[PDB]
Amino acid sequence: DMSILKKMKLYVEDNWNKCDMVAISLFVVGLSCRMAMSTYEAGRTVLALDFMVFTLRLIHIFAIHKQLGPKIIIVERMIKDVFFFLFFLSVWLIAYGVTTQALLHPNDPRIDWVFRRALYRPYLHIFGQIPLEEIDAAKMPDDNCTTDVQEIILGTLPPCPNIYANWLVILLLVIYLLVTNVLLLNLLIAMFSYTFQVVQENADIFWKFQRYNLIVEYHSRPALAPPFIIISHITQALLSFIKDLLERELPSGLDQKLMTWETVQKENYLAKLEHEHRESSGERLRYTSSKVQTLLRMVGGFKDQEKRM
Amino acid sequence: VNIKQFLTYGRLQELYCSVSEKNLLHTLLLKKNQERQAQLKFRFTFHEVSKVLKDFLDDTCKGFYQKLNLPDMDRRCEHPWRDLFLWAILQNRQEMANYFWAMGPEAVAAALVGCKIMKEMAHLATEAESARSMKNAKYEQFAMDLFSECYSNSEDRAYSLLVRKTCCWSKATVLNIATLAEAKCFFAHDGVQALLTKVWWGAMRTDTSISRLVLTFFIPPLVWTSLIKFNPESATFIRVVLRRWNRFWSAPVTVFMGNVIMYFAFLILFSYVLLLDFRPPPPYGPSAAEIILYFWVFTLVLEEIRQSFFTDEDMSILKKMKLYVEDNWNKCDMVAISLFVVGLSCRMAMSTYEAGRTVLALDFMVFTLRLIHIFAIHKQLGPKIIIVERMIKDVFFFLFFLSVWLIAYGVTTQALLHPNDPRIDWVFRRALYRPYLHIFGQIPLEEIDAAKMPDDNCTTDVQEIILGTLPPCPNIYANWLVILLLVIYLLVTNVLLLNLLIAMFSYTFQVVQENADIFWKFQRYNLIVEYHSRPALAPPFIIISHITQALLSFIKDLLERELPSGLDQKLMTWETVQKENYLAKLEHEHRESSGERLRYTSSKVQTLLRMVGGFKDQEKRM
Ligand SMILES: C[C@@H]1CC[C@@]2(OC1)O[C@H]1C[C@H]3[C@@H]4CC=C5C[C@@H](OCC[C@H](CO)CO[C@@H]6O[C@H](CO)[C@@H](O[C@H]7O[C@H](CO)[C@@H](O)[C@H](O)[C@H]7O)[C@H](O)[C@H]6O)CC[C@]5(C)[C@H]4CC[C@]3(C)[C@H]1[C@@H]2C
Ligand SMILES: C[C@@H]1CC[C@@]2(OC1)O[C@H]1C[C@H]3[C@@H]4CC=C5C[C@@H](OCC[C@H](CO)CO[C@@H]6O[C@H](CO)[C@@H](O[C@H]7O[C@H](CO)[C@@H](O)[C@H](O)[C@H]7O)[C@H](O)[C@H]6O)CC[C@]5(C)[C@H]4CC[C@]3(C)[C@H]1[C@@H]2C
Ligand SMILES: C[C@@H]1CC[C@@]2(OC1)O[C@H]1C[C@H]3[C@@H]4CC=C5C[C@@H](O)CC[C@]5(C)[C@H]4CC[C@]3(C)[C@H]1[C@@H]2C
Ligand SMILES: C[C@@H]1CC[C@@]2(OC1)O[C@H]1C[C@H]3[C@@H]4CC=C5C[C@@H](O)CC[C@]5(C)[C@H]4CC[C@]3(C)[C@H]1[C@@H]2C
Ligand SMILES: *[C@@H]1O[C@H](CO)[C@@H](O)[C@H](O)[C@H]1NC(C)=O
Ligand SMILES: *[C@@H]1O[C@H](CO)[C@@H](O)[C@H](O)[C@H]1NC(C)=O
Repeated sequence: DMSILKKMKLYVEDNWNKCDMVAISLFVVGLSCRMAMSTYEAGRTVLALDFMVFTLRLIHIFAIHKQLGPKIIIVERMIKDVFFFLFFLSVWLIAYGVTTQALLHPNDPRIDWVFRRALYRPYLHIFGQIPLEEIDAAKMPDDNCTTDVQEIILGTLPPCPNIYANWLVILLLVIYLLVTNVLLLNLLIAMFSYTFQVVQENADIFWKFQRYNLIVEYHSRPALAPPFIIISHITQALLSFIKDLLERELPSGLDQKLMTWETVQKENYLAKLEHEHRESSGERLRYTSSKVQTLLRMVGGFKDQEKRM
Repeated sequence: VNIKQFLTYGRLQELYCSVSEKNLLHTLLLKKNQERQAQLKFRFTFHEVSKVLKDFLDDTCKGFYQKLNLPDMDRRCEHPWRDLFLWAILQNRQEMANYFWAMGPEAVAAALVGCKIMKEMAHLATEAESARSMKNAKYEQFAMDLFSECYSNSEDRAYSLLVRKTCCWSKATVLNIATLAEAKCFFAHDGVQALLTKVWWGAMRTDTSISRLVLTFFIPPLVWTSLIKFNPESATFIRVVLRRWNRFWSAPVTVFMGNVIMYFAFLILFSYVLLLDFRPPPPYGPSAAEIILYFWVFTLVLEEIRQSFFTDEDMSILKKMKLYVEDNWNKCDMVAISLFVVGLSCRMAMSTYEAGRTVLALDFMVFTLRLIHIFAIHKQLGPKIIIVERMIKDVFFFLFFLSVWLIAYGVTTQALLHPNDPRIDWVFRRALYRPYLHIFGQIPLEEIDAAKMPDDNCTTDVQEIILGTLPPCPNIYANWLVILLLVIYLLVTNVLLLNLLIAMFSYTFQVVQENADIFWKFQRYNLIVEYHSRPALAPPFIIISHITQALLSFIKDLLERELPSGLDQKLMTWETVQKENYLAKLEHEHRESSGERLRYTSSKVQTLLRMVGGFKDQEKRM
């Protein structure tokens, strides 16, 4: 008993369910395009992407593992620092790449190659891919290059790089390499270290809380793994047409006994708290001070009476 | 003793003249007195204390004692507790200053003024003990605690208390005094941040999701729907829809995001002009998009100038220029505009066309860097900006170490490998450029290892080497030493220095993050204050708003508001009551402390011992 729309909303709420929906949609689209001949290659591409989606689903499958689940939670938390580093790197990379593309190839109309030399190459500079053959004049090859735009567009010859102020290009490359490959990367390492230290303890508790729900799900899951699971599904459907260790209901006597036992344990726990409060140092100090004040006034009266005699 | 009747102005000046002569206040008063005598009954006149207060605050203590120039010497002070607190504060007497603050009418402003004056005198302090006491004035702590009490009490009168114009401190807003004091911890308080968030979202509700706001921004008509909830409070209907439109588009957050979107449009247009639509000199004419870009930047500079200079009605032009050039990001802005002007000028010519293109290429980088300062206000990004700004120092330390090691290794290898290359450019190349690239996995062994050196056509003659006919042959006399030095350099640089820098960044992050958050909040206050007066139209449109403002000025605030006399007095009495409650709570917590109870018990036990001993002696006598 639950609303169908509410169930759909609850399902689509989870991100891993969104990944599952993406996977099944890609499978359907790829199969449909594969069935045709004019869209065969597109279907193959979509299925290739779907394999990646399923292999990623494998992580959510392993989420219940006792040693791996907290790591999944930790990575899910690290995503935020990843995004911060992405913002910084994106700003710096846009700047450096567009500036170098303007300084080096100011007469290349090809939009694809503009975007290439502006963003793809500076991005690969991070991972040790620094092709100086296109950036340093002393290292630029004596290849057959053209300056004419027409010939450049047709792709007859590669466009010659501009070497007007190449010292500026090399200086900018040096500064970009320093900033990106040192400051940003080591800053991200520090951010991950701090985030790990602050998050791990909460990640363990969250893993336990999620483990409860995963075990609850595994309770009703049929014992047969897919693709066999169809036998169990058919059996369940046939049984439903023809016709739990957790969340059990107990007899009245046992239920009342457990309720009284809970009440007794609660009384014991409250008595222990109160006793520990009475024996606390602060409470003892307060009691001693109050009783000393009372004793002072009373013994002062007694001493006055004694002096009267 | 009735302080109101006790403290006359003559008595106040008598107190000021009777300084200890061994503290900082006496030295400052002597300096002011000598300056006044050079510019030309009582050792010091109210002019000297007024000038000292002018040095310390420069805006608040105006007319405190100059208004009447001296007032009647027998006339009682209008604000006795304020003057007493100020007097006790100028001389580092903190216990007395505290007592006077506990009696003053406006306590938050007084505490902020006190902390400002203390941190101002901390620099001028001669003795180390006095400076240490001044740095621990904890007067900002008093303001934070009292405002926490006030915020817990009402949370609606607290905002009015923050934004009201105080009567004692020359119509100065409490937030204005906190800004003057640079009380960063005060701005970090949850109440001040909540008020700033309320200002940030304008008429909209602060809980509005960012995605809904962006979607409503991109599709304007959805403002009239119920997608975003608003805070409460033919001709009528038009007025209603216009009011809703204005209440949405006047919110500071919408103005900020519009500015960000149009700055992204600027970066896109600048890149397009620089990469695809950069035409020959004006003989063939700059592109129309280039003219649009020039107009764009003109509007941006107009907005910058207006924000920096025309926001303040009364302030020295030279002082405003100094304040503007003080900020580093303003220096970056000046560099950007100067580069734009130089690049445009060189582009207008034909003999300097390429130089102009190069300068504009650099300017694009400068503007894309300006984008970070634009995003500084973001709730999740700003602290990261602060953290990076702090990391710069460790970057410099690593740079020093790397520079020393790199100079050594590079010059040694250049001497060992190419001892007969006269070309200065290639000497500097092989000495510094190549060892620098060794850090990033660029190790060209083809020029360093003889077993890997190519059978290319090389010359040994210097003449031929200089002319560039053939590349100079590398020396292979002792190449085992070159390879050993390369190995040692690779080890040191790529392992020790890099992992040391990683450790330094880790430690710096851990130590800095908490202060960076508070500094972000303190800066966020000023950014929201700036967004208050910023016109709601993002550039290049902003020119319409500028023209409208100029026309309105020729023809003719939620923060820092002034309240009616009755409400002002009510809030002052409420502040006094909250201060009394806070002090009573502190005193009660002090009485119930374990140490105080132990002291009381010990003293009373001693008294009881002696008294009961006397009683026992009396009993034994019977
Ligand atoms: C510790 C810290 C590290 C980072 C840094 O600061 C210090 O290091 C600094 C070092 C510096 C660099 C030091 C040196 C230079 C060189 C200088 O050019 C000199 C001007 C001349 C005039 O155009 C250029 O020369 C000639 O160009 C020609 C290109 O047409 C070459 O023709 C080639 O044609 C064909 C190529 O296919 C082949 O026949 C041959 O290959 C060759 O014949 C010549 O061979 C070559 O002679 C430009 C500046 C630069 C790169 C410095 C930049 C800044 C640094 C990296 C510093 C860092 C901040
Ligand atoms: C764990 C730790 C790591 C770091 C380290 O310590 C341990 O490792 C050690 C290893 C060691 C190195 C071990 C070995 C050597 C070799 C030694 O040369 C032997 C002397 C002879 C005499 O000149 C040189 O040989 C010959 O040179 C000729 C150059 O004219 C080559 O001609 C080439 O000509 C043309 C090239 O275009 C082509 O025809 C062919 O390419 C080739 O014919 C010959 O082929 C080659 O036979 C020099 C020292 C060196 C590099 C050691 C240095 C120190 C280490 C890195 C240690 C670390 C601390
Ligand atoms: C991470 C972002 C995604 C979006 C984007 O920038 C990076 O991707 C880039 C890829 C570019 C493509 C790459 C190749 C070609 C082919 C060429 O004949 C015509 C131009 C066109 C379509 C380009 C148009 C602009 C595009 C989408 C860029 C776009 C801003
Ligand atoms: C980070 C520092 C900046 C300053 C500096 O060292 C690194 O830059 C280096 C670049 C060098 C240039 C590079 C190219 C040439 C061209 C050549 O035909 C004549 C010599 C000259 C001008 C060189 C002179 C010495 C220079 C400025 C070096 C200078 C100490
Ligand atoms: C470049 O193209 C020209 C066309 O005539 C040809 O003569 C020359 O040999 C080519 N050079 C190279 C390096 O391919
Ligand atoms: C080097 O130059 C000489 C000049 O005569 C030439 O004979 C020889 O073939 C050249 N070798 C190479 C590898 O270019």
